[PDB]
Amino acid sequence: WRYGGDPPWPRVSPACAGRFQSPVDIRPQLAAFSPALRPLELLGFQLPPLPELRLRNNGHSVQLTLPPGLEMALGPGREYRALQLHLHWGAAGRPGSEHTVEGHRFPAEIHVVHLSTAFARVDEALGRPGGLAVLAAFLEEGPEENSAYEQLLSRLEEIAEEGSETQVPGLDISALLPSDFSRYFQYEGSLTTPPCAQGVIWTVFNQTVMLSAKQLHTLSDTLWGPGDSRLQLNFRATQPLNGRVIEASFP
Ligand SMILES: COc1ccc(-n2cc(-c3ccc(S(N)(=O)=O)s3)nn2)cc1
Ligand SMILES: [Zn+2]
Repeated sequence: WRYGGDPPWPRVSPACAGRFQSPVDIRPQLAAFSPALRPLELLGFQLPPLPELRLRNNGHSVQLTLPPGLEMALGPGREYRALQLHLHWGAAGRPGSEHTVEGHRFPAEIHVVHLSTAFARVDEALGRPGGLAVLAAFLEEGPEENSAYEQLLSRLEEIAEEGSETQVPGLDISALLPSDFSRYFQYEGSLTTPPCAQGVIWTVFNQTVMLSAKQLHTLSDTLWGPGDSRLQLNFRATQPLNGRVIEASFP
């Protein structure tokens, strides 16, 4: 499978033609305030430098594999372990976030993918309700170099070629996410690439993460994908809510 062309995604996986897919256009005026949504909790995200982590150009994204012991909770009794994180981005002067807000697309987006503690493996969780949970934050331009992102972005030259990888020291993974874990949107949807399995709990932070212009350019200008083609604009088209109500942790 690829972005922007064949094969048709439902031929690869019929789940890609489901009614309840991601990503979506978040319309905050249509979101339901749900006071039961408490601040997200993370434990073990501040890693020692060793062991190192794998950072991979898989031709569709740059993906950081996370080690065991990164615990995440959506609330009391809703417990997850982090598997990996990756990015979606645009091109020079074009945004490439997956989620949009009132039709606005942001420069880029981070996804931190988690597996329910009720499942031993990802493949057992696919398609099961709440089996997988993704934390999502938009990346925008700020005035400063973001030092957490710099740890990954300074290594993209090493993995420019499709299918390459490198090892990076552990870092504070939570520093790749916004500081505000209280204010977010949450809805049920799908993986945004094949196999597009439904049952995925999406949490999208209100607060954005700030990267420098140079950083955003490094992200969109360094990696190469399938063919002799640049790895850019690696986001799925917006999927309709189709009657799903997005929840908000704030009125
Ligand atoms: C069969 O074993 C499998 C092992 C891993 C996966 N797997 C797919 C994915 C993802 C695909 C797309 C996303 S996303 N963009 O966060 O929604 S995460 N994460 N793990 C799927 C199957
Ligand atoms: Zn993603």
